[PDB]
Amino acid sequence: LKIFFPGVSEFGKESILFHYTDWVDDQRPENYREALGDVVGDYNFICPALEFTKKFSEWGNNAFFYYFEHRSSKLPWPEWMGVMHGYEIEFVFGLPLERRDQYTKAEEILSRSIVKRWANFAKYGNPQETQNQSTSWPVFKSTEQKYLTLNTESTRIMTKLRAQQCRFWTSFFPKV
Amino acid sequence: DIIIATKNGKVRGMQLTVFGGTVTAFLGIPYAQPPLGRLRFKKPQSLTKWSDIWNATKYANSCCQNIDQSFPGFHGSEMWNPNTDLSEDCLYLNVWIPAPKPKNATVLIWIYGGHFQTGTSSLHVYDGKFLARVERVIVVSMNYRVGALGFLALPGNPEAPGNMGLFDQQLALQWVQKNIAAFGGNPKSVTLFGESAGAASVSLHLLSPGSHSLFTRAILQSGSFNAPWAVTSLYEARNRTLNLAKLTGCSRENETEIIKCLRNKDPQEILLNEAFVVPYGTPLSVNFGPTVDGDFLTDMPDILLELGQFKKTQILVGVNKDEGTAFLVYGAPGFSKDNNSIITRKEFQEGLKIFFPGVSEFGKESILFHYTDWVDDQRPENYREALGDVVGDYNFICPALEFTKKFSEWGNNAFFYYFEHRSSKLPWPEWMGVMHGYEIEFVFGLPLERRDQYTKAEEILSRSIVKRWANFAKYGNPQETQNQSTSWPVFKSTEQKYLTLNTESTRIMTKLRAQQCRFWTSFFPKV
Amino acid sequence: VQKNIAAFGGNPKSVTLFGESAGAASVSLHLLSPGSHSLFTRAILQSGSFNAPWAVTSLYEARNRTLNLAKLTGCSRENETEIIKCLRNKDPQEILLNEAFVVPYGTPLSVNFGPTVDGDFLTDMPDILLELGQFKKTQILVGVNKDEGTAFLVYGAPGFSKDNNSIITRKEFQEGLKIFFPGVSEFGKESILFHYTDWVDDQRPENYREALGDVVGDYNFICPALEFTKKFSEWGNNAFFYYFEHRSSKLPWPEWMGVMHGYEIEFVFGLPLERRDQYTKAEEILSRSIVKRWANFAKYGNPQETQNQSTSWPVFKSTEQKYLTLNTESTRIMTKLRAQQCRFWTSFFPKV
Ligand SMILES: *[C@@H]1O[C@H](CO[C@H]2O[C@@H](C)[C@@H](O)[C@@H](O)[C@@H]2O)[C@@H](O[C@@H]2O[C@H](CO)[C@@H](O)[C@H](O)[C@H]2NC(C)=O)[C@H](O)[C@H]1NC(C)=O
Ligand SMILES: *[C@@H]1O[C@H](CO[C@H]2O[C@@H](C)[C@@H](O)[C@@H](O)[C@@H]2O)[C@@H](O[C@@H]2O[C@H](CO)[C@@H](O)[C@H](O)[C@H]2NC(C)=O)[C@H](O)[C@H]1NC(C)=O
Ligand SMILES: *[C@@H]1O[C@H](CO[C@H]2O[C@@H](C)[C@@H](O)[C@@H](O)[C@@H]2O)[C@@H](O[C@@H]2O[C@H](CO)[C@@H](O)[C@H](O)[C@H]2NC(C)=O)[C@H](O)[C@H]1NC(C)=O
Ligand SMILES: *[C@@H]1O[C@H](CO[C@H]2O[C@@H](C)[C@@H](O)[C@@H](O)[C@@H]2O)[C@@H](O[C@@H]2O[C@H](CO)[C@@H](O)[C@H](O)[C@H]2NC(C)=O)[C@H](O)[C@H]1NC(C)=O
Ligand SMILES: *[C@@H]1O[C@H](CO[C@H]2O[C@@H](C)[C@@H](O)[C@@H](O)[C@@H]2O)[C@@H](O)[C@H](O)[C@H]1NC(C)=O
Ligand SMILES: *[C@@H]1O[C@H](CO[C@H]2O[C@@H](C)[C@@H](O)[C@@H](O)[C@@H]2O)[C@@H](O)[C@H](O)[C@H]1NC(C)=O
Ligand SMILES: *[C@@H]1O[C@H](CO)[C@@H](O)[C@H](O)[C@H]1NC(C)=O
Ligand SMILES: *[C@@H]1O[C@H](CO)[C@@H](O)[C@H](O)[C@H]1NC(C)=O
Ligand SMILES: *[C@@H]1O[C@H](CO)[C@@H](O)[C@H](O)[C@H]1NC(C)=O
Ligand SMILES: *[C@@H]1O[C@H](CO)[C@@H](O)[C@H](O)[C@H]1NC(C)=O
Ligand SMILES: *[C@H]1O[C@H](CO)[C@@H](O)[C@H](O)[C@H]1NC(C)=O
Ligand SMILES: *[C@H]1O[C@H](CO)[C@@H](O)[C@H](O)[C@H]1NC(C)=O
Ligand SMILES: [Cl-]
Ligand SMILES: [Cl-]
Ligand SMILES: [Cl-]
Ligand SMILES: [Cl-]
Ligand SMILES: [Cl-]
Ligand SMILES: [Cl-]
Ligand SMILES: [Cl-]
Ligand SMILES: [Cl-]
Ligand SMILES: [Cl-]
Ligand SMILES: [Cl-]
Ligand SMILES: [Cl-]
Ligand SMILES: [F-]
Ligand SMILES: [K+]
Ligand SMILES: [K+]
Ligand SMILES: [K+]
Repeated sequence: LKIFFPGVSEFGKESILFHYTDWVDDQRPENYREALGDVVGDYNFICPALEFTKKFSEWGNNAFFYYFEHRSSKLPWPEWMGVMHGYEIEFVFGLPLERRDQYTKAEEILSRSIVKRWANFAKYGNPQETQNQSTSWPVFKSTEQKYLTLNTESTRIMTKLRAQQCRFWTSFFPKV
Repeated sequence: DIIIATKNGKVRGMQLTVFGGTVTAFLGIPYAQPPLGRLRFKKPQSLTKWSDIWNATKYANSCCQNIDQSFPGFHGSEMWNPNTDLSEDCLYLNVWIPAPKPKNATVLIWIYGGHFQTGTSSLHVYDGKFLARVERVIVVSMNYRVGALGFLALPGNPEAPGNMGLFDQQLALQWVQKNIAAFGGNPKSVTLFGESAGAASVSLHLLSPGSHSLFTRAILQSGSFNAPWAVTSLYEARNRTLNLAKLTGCSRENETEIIKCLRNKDPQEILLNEAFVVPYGTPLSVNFGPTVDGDFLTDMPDILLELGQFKKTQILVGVNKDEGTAFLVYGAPGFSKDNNSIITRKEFQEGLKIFFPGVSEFGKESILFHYTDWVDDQRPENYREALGDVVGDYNFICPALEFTKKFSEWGNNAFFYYFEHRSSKLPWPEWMGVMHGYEIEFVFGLPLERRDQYTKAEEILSRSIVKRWANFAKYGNPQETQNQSTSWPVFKSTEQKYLTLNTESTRIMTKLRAQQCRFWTSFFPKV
Repeated sequence: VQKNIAAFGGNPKSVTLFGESAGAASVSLHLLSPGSHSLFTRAILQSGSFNAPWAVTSLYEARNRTLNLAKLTGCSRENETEIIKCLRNKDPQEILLNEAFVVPYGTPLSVNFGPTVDGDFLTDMPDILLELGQFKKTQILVGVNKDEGTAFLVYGAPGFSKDNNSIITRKEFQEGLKIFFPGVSEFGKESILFHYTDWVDDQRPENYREALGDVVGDYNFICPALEFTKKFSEWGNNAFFYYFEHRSSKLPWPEWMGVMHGYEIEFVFGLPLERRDQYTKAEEILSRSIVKRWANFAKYGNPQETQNQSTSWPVFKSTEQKYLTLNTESTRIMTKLRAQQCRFWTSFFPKV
């Protein structure tokens, strides 16, 4: 935390450890490895993205939010790193559509689907895949805060991503 | 030394040490006349007063039943076989109360499953001492008649009117109304709970007028009476009573003549013949179960459900992630508990023949169409997974979801859970997942026992489920209010919010198995 | 009262409980106790509710204390009835003398022996009953005083005195927290100072004196009263909330103490209605008005003063959270008392 929150008061740093190290539970030897990743990702990316999305949509425009959760089968980084920063991109540009290229069948299908939704958003303002009996992407409203998950297995409509974590980053942390 | 005076006389119990505290157990209190001789196949009769201290210090006889001999020496299957002598003299119940003796405690009444052909209140996964200790509720459970001895029907005729095992359960609830205040319990605060056929039973007490005033609320784990296995048509029922007659050389036809012959026969002959009353059974067959008797059940239950004719109260309903797997190893080809069970297209089709015996060709193609549109790779376990899901969706999950909507549409609060944790002690192999029946040890709190092998995270899940169950019984609302828990939203058709139960993150989700149940619920009943 | 009050001219069907502090916490527990449901109609809670952190003893602390009392009186045994019987030989003084020491660290707010979950009067942890709507359904009237905390600062906070202005330092404030939050982790205590010492602004030499009073009053009285009021009203009953802000002109405590804990009471019982007695005219009028509203609440479930063109007392709803102020000058309808402070006490603090 000292590396990521250089100065940042002592109390600020204790706050983070308090919020993120109330274990459920066993120990669970990777507990602390997981917490630090989540701290860095929640503060820097996920909470500011969710706060942007609410504030924007409160002025009456349609907004769509996704939670990308597929780990590339070609990721050269090790497994504890999971679905890393930057590794949706090859999916959005369609590299798994190339058969010559090592990706799984199920990865081809996820890319084809993401490519379609991106394009429908650009052409028509609405990121649906309309033909292959796909899960319908609900708009984001503060209040409900529905988002769509992107993965090879089952895509889901979920609500209030990282609710408890972002209350901390967004309401309490800017104070310290 | 610790003795309680009931309406029918004194009963002695026994002290138990549980987590540094004490629970009083009254094991094996009789609740009806032994149903022997001229009383076989009749409704339970009420008990004559004893002067005596009746000694409720050991579990009592289980009811007569066929036993699962498919995997001898295997804990996975044998933990469900009866653990007391079998005997027609089996109408007994158990009471666990906390110590110190409570003032006006909520009562939880457990009704076991077993497809109405099997089961018993004395199994270690139904031991209520943990709930009494931890939540200070009183736990009661009863043995009720199963198989022909419990559900043989010749409708209208009181020698064998049908539904005797359900009247057994009823008569026990009656005993709680009349006697539980003597034990420190509140007859005005009773929640029924049960699993599988036990759950289907709870659902029928919601529909039976004679049961309306004998409980407050209800919990249904993996079962509801609209499951395709739960109610026997009046037609199938006579065909079966008549086939049983034939098989025992008891064919007559002053129909009371038949029943009387059947009362000379002894329990073994009856039990041996039960399996063959149907031309094709399945691993899910209920040869003898609930019927429309015009007594316990006044009309076809789907109709009562649909038209709002049931007790108005809160319900808590749930199912397990892999309800179907457990049944695949009792006759689907290419399945085994001792390997990974990768099956072929061809094995899947025969599998459907085993589970959907007749069932037209087109019906069976429908199922394969709905469930084998792959996403995608192949994925060698595709067909193994589809068959489990077929069996679980049809038999448990969709009927539970349809029950929950129809009930809640008449304006009561309903709560739905999707249980998704695999026990770390499960003796069945991994491809079987979160099997039918394996939430129960969590609900009764066995992981709260530290001596016992479960993980820390399993202890915490059990403590949390126990709390929510109890809050539901006492207050009609299954929240865990203190440990910053996920709030359990009510089920409404429209939203259809349910809660997931697992060790990692519990979630609010919507429309469980939406695409699968449209198929089972709207299209399949047509074929 | 149920059995005998009709003989005196009273209506057993129209009984309102009222009380202050622990008396108020008591009223709140009769709202939760089934044996009390049929022994009153309505309830008034002045500066107290059972969810205040001082009001209920855990089953654990309670045995530790009963056992410490045994030790201290040379009554340690352990056929536990043996303990009680020894304690009945002791005489009241020995018992009273020893009470203070049953806890390792008390505070000026310590309740050594108080309500517990007995499985009789109280069937479950009261927060749970509150949260799940298990209490008598009826109207409540709930309130607090502007300076609930000050009175306690002179029973052990350093740099405080009833005989001077009590300007304390940063350092005195921190030790003050040590006195009131005995253990309470270091981080918990820093949290409090962070929430309450972000100054607006000048310095303002009484800053730290004011913060400590507010800390004690917010944690112990005001936030638990507001949380009680929301949770209760969410189950559909009318609730009325007041913020009492008048300092008695006869208060013998000094001025920095303000509108202290306990000093609404003489107003509610009508002592300023006595002309012989030193109170101002404007104090007479405030008392006459409070007396009327209390009585209208008891008789009719609605604390209005209907004749003298008075400010109309709106019901409390979570969402709006309207409350009425009581003072001699202008009575006001205001919203969300102590909003920013209670978020801290109610959502963050129970975690630490
Ligand atoms: C209604 O009754 C008959 C009864 O048939 C059965 O006789 C029993 C004693 C038993 O041994 C059983 O195995 C036997 O089948 C059923 O008719 C039977 O149907 C099958 C399958 O189509 C035929 O091949 C049988 O030979 C035929 N038997 C006889 C004697 O006619 C009928 O299907 C059944 N329906 C039920 C129980 O739901
Ligand atoms: C998994 O096992 C099944 C189940 O039946 C078998 O139990 C095994 C442990 C095995 O040792 C075998 O001797 C026993 O019969 C296998 O299904 C069987 O497959 C065989 C040939 O392998 C067929 O000819 C049988 O009809 C069929 N038997 C039964 C009783 O249904 C299954 O093939 C095997 N699958 C694996 C290893 O993936
Ligand atoms: C639960 O019980 C013990 C009891 O300790 C106390 O003994 C009493 C008779 C009394 O005189 C009291 O002053 C004394 O502390 C508590 O353990 C104590 O904790 C303190 C502070 O950490 C230690 O420094 C003491 O020496 C220790 N005493 C002993 C004898 O072990 C415990 O904290 C308590 N908890 C409660 C009452 O909430
Ligand atoms: C206000 O008074 C306090 C309280 O204690 C004191 O009472 C005073 C009226 C005074 O006459 C004094 O003799 C008596 O102790 C003062 O706190 C004290 O400050 C002294 C030095 O002034 C410290 O050394 C003491 O530890 C502390 N005493 C106690 C008992 O807590 C306080 O300083 C004073 N403040 C003013 C005038 O603003
Ligand atoms: C025990 O409580 C009785 C009523 O309590 C229940 O009220 C029901 C309607 C239902 O809500 C339950 O869940 C409640 O707990 C009361 O009438 C009895 O007098 C009480 N008996 C005692 C204290 O001995
Ligand atoms: C006295 O009044 C009795 C009822 O009056 C009360 O009704 C309650 C429900 C409650 O609203 C109170 O605040 C009401 O004042 C009545 O039944 C008695 O008969 C009366 N007794 C007499 C006149 O002697
Ligand atoms: C959907 O259908 C087929 C797979 O059967 C696929 O080849 C096609 O490109 C898919 N389209 C999209 C947008 O995913
Ligand atoms: C019942 O159990 C106790 C054993 O503790 C015994 O003393 C009592 O008389 C027994 N009654 C029997 C065996 O009938
Ligand atoms: C919640 O808190 C603690 C774990 O810190 C646990 O021991 C307690 O029993 C829990 N209660 C419930 C209902 O889960
Ligand atoms: C209101 O009117 C007069 C003051 O003009 C006063 O004497 C009377 O008692 C007042 N009533 C109340 C309820 O305040
Ligand atoms: C056939 O026999 C009985 C004698 O048990 C007789 O009363 C009646 O005539 C017939 N049965 C019925 C059920 O009516
Ligand atoms: C210890 O002593 C009492 C006698 O007062 C006796 O009845 C019992 O065995 C023990 N106490 C309790 C509370 O059971
Ligand atoms: Cl999809
Ligand atoms: Cl939600
Ligand atoms: Cl133990
Ligand atoms: Cl799933
Ligand atoms: Cl084919
Ligand atoms: Cl949770
Ligand atoms: Cl949805
Ligand atoms: Cl103020
Ligand atoms: Cl400092
Ligand atoms: Cl006014
Ligand atoms: Cl406002
Ligand atoms: F079952
Ligand atoms: K999350
Ligand atoms: K699903
Ligand atoms: K304020």
